[PDB]
Amino acid sequence: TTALVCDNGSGLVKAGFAGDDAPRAVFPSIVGRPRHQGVMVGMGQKDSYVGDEAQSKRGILTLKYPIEHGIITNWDDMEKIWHHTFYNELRVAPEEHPTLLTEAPLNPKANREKMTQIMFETFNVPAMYVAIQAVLSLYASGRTTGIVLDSGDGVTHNVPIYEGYALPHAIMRLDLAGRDLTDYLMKILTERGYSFVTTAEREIVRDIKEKLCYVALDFENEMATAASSSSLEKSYELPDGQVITIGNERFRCPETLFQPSFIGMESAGIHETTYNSIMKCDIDIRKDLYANNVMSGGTTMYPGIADRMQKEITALAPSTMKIKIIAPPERKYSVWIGGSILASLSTFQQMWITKQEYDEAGPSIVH
Amino acid sequence: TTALVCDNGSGLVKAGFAGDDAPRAVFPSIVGRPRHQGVMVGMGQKDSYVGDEAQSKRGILTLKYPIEHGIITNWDDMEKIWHHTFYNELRVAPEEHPTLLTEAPLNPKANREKMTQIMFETFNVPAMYVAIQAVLSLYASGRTTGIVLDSGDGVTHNVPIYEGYALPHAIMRLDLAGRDLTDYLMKILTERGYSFVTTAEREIVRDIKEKLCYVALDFENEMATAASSSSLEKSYELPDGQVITIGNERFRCPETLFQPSFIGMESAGIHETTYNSIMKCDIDIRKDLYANNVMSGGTTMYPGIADRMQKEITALAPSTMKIKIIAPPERKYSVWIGGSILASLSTFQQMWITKQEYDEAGPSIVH
Amino acid sequence: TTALVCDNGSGLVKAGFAGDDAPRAVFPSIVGRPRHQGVMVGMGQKDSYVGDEAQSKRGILTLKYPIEHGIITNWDDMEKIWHHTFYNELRVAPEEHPTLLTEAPLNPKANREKMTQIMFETFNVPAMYVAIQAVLSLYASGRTTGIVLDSGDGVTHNVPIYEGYALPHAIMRLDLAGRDLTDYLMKILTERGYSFVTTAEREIVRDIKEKLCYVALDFENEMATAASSSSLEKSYELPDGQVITIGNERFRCPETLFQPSFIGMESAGIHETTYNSIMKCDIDIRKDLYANNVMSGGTTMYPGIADRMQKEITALAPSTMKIKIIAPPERKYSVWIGGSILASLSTFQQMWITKQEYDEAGPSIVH
Ligand SMILES: Nc1ncnc2c1ncn2[C@@H]1O[C@H](COP(=O)(O)OP(=O)(O)O)[C@@H](O)[C@H]1O
Ligand SMILES: Nc1ncnc2c1ncn2[C@@H]1O[C@H](COP(=O)(O)OP(=O)(O)O)[C@@H](O)[C@H]1O
Ligand SMILES: Nc1ncnc2c1ncn2[C@@H]1O[C@H](COP(=O)(O)OP(=O)(O)O)[C@@H](O)[C@H]1O
Ligand SMILES: [Mg+2]
Ligand SMILES: [Mg+2]
Ligand SMILES: [Mg+2]
Repeated sequence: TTALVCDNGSGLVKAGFAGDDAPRAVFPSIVGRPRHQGVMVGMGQKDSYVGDEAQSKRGILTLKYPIEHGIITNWDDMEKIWHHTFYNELRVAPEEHPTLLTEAPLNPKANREKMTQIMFETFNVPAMYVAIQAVLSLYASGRTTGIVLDSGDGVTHNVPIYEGYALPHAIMRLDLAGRDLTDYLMKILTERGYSFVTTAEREIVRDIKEKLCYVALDFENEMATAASSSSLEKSYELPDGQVITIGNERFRCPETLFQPSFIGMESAGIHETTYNSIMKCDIDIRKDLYANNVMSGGTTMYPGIADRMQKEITALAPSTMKIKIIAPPERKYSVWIGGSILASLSTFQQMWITKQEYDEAGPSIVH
Repeated sequence: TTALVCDNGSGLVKAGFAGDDAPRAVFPSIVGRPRHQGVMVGMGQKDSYVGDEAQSKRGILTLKYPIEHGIITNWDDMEKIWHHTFYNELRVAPEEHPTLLTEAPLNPKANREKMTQIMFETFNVPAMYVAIQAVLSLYASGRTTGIVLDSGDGVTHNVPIYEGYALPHAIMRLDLAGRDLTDYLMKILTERGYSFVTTAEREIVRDIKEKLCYVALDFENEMATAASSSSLEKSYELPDGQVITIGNERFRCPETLFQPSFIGMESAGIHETTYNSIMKCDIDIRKDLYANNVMSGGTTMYPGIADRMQKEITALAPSTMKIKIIAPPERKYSVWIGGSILASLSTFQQMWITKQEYDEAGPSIVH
Repeated sequence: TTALVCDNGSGLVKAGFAGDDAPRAVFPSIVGRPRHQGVMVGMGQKDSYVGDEAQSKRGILTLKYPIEHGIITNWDDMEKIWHHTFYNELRVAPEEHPTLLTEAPLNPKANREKMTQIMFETFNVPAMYVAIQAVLSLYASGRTTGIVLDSGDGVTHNVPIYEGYALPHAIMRLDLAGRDLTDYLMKILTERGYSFVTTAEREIVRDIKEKLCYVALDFENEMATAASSSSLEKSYELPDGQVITIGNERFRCPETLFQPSFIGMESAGIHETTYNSIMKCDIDIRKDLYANNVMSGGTTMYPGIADRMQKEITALAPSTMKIKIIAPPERKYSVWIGGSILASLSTFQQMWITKQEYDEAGPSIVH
């Protein structure tokens, strides 16, 4: 038997057996109950559709993401994600695979207890471990030192690791992006008359967030050049047929990551949380936090980064210091490519939670 | 085969086989425990890093000097200093080499016994001799008479030696230099906002004690030119982005050597310990103590000495007596260049402690 | 006419004329600009609200404390604190009152000069003196000898005074508390799902630092009884209606005072800085510093000290030495009750800085 690396995405849950390429299965985590009367009565209709079927039945359901602010909203829907995934996606037996699960560095307890407990008693996995997503993005990177910027929809993190230790008093969590970037994009699409009201229509917003957004090099000059009559304007096509023309707002929405006041978030931007996390680390270690600034996750893949991120950090940081922004190929699968390396090496198999230990100590005192 | 001269520095431990030019190994003596949580778990991280690597891995460790106020603070770290030095620096086996160790003339007994005993019983050397650090600097100096200064971070001593034997009742111990100069520099750089709070950051202070400091010719008039618009400000560069500009305090810290009331030490300065040790020596011998004054150790290498020390001694000394304060080139290796000359010469090699005599007498009668 | 004692709070600026019972005005020192679009247009909204009214107008502003790590961060807002205090609280003319101002024992210069200079040239005070806060707590103490532990949010100090002299070679400053205690409390309330990321709610964290915290007598046994189902849990009420139930973390947070490791600070605890400052003083003068251990400042108000503080000092100190921990009622006003006694005394009113001296000597020779 082989171990299974399953990343508890907040998107965009990722699943695949131990190594070597990229996750076997990726899906948007949606469950949706039917919001219009069934009186056609074929019948044959499912009580709750999961993805991908919840993306081929839009407008007849009400899509509900089961993870909200990085917290499992109800484990009733979450367990159904898991069951659906193991049985009708991956097609593997629970009692036959040691698993690897992920979490967020700054998150409430007993959220990991209740998780660990429900998966051991419901699915009876033969072994389990729960890793923070940032440490796996360090393993994925393959650098041995650096400050990790792990940004997925929608919990970001700033974790500093230096060969091979970490500082407790340094992690910063912003709930800045990205589901709020979806809502903000929906609020500034009203500026060109596009009103997307329903849950289903929110997916269309997400599709323009995927394909057509970019980030500016300099805010003031992109705002200036938007005022020019020259066509920044991009023509999107709608699944119903319609042609949607977006301009200014196309670079405005991601720019929020360099200015949270515009989305109504008081705290300082990714720009400043990077600097302020570096200046919570000791004198010697700062030298190598500069030039081991490592980004990760799907929401760091916008076209205007990393050279925006580069120019902005390089301006605020102390003069004459070597600053390079490490941005891997295919950051969306970074965490998973991390997890594969971890569970395949010796000896951290003997840092896995196992059934004998669970029988003795249950959800209590896991470390 | 060849005998080994290993000088028990208080700094800055010095090691090299017998003959002729300079020590083969010099290192900051630091042992450092791991102070942060080891979340990477690669791992390969050793239980404790010694120097030199504990000076390239600062902030991930907490440096604890193993010799404190001139006494070995714990032999658990000290034995590891020795073992690390013999095996992974010099690259030799102790059963193959007679060793030569150093001590201080005004230190506790039986801490020289316990040293001698632990190295004979732990490392199994075939022969040993223990010299006080001042006497070896006389052989290095090549003089037949004079007062000897071993001044290191943090115990100095002042020993008068005549032709061909020493004067028992004239030895003076000042605890004034040099770790108290390190700590005083760390307290008076805070007055210009350079608040070096942590243990690790204290090493950076020590590095500014090497390069930037100097000594005055007259305190009152150097204090005058600090008040002047003229630059006494020298700008140092740090491993972090930070350019530090110190002025007055740059010459203020070493001046403590001629005024221990600055560091709140009640003892009289180098000025007075020179004079008062000479005026505890006999009238006839004083004639040849003047103009046979030998400085040694790393903390006598500051720029503004020795003609400050000279001018101060010439002011207190009797009228019409010729006084030249002659201190060698390359003082940092002085003690060691002593030890090489001693252990290579006939005949007192056959007055060394040897394995059978150690078996017979143990730590008893080591004087 | 009458002299005015105005204490330059780290919190918590305190003001009242010479004598008797307590300061007449106490306030949290915050300035806050409005972080929202002002499109209601009443109008009448001030450019920035100072305290205390800015603590009844939270959330519609972004509160910024003017003193950060024991230094005044920008003197424009500091000057506005002063201007607001004299004019819109006290209602006294600066040209009519000789004042008394405070500072921290170990702080960079020209921080007291630049302050003194700005207050003389901007507000045109007729006479002034600047006292360090620990010395003023000596008059409040009512003992003429002893070691002063002055801890306010966030500068602690350890000053030894012996009838009626001060030992300069022994003052210890820990930057251990208290804004970092607020921040640590905000970070360990996330463990029970209570997260308070934005500025206004951070005040509420400070309020829970008052009310529900207590110092443990035995850490290991309080952690044990926390593991038990016994009601260590206290129910707080939150301004929007929420009921917050905190347990463990209530006694964990203040315990940081004896374990700097909790906040990740390298430095030694109050436990050890008390002992290590005493063992930097002269032999005959700590036997009278034991039992004249005098606490001060608002961050020593917690229940659970002083008999924790007592047991901890008594455990590290040598046997057969009498120990007593002097902790006044109302330590929050200690500094001020000091200042009142000072400004009433003859003759050292004529050792205050007068305008004639300032006209002649300016910002030089202040100390
Ligand atoms: N090319 C792209 N440009 C911008 N955003 C993208 C792109 N591709 C995916 N995303 C966003 O990234 C999110 C997925 O991030 P992910 O790395 O899965 O986070 P997590 O792993 O925490 O769930 C999606 O919600 C999507 O909105
Ligand atoms: N150029 C320099 N100027 C001033 N001090 C120095 C210089 N070089 C070394 N030192 C000091 O001298 C010390 C080393 O002295 P050393 O002769 O090794 O004493 P010991 O042999 O007793 O250990 C170091 O702690 C360092 O602070
Ligand atoms: N009952 C209490 N328990 C614990 N902490 C308190 C209590 N009352 C006040 N404090 C803390 O003490 C601080 C005020 O201390 P203070 O003596 O004003 O310091 P300073 O005078 O240096 O400003 C506040 O920041 C508050 O957090
Ligand atoms: Mg994530
Ligand atoms: Mg020495
Ligand atoms: Mg204070």
